[PDB]
Amino acid sequence: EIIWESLSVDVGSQGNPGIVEYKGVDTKTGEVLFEREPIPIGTNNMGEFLAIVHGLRYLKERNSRKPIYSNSQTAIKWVKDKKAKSTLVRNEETALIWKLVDEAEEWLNTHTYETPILKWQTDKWGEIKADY
RNA sequence: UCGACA
DNA sequence: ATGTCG
Ligand SMILES: [Mg+2]
Ligand SMILES: [Mg+2]
Repeated sequence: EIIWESLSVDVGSQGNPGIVEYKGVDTKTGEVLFEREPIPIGTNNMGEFLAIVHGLRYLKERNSRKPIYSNSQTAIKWVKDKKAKSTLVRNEETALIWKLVDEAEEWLNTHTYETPILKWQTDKWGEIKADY
């Protein structure tokens, strides 16, 4: 019951909070479709959110109806709400991620999409295909 | 008091 | 260890 015709996203970090990156891959083949340049300070959940929204934009611009898989219960909710409820402090070190998060929410408030955003069931299926 | 997803 | 939700 894995929908193989899908995009899978995941975050990678060093520290949490710490250096965050994310990527999107074809669930079937593992082909890397997008990979964000490391952001110097962010949280896991912020990254997971940015990964989903990147995915939405990526599929929309390509006229693709594929669903997105994420393993992140938090990020799935934040995208549904159009609001990333992060605790991360705001300062000059966290300005970049917070700018990206604000711009992701703005995108969600200005665009439509029909893309199903699905939970990857790790306990049944193993690590998501985009894992680091 | 946890439980869960990372 | 921390970041987050039910
Ligand atoms: Mg993940
Ligand atoms: Mg992972």
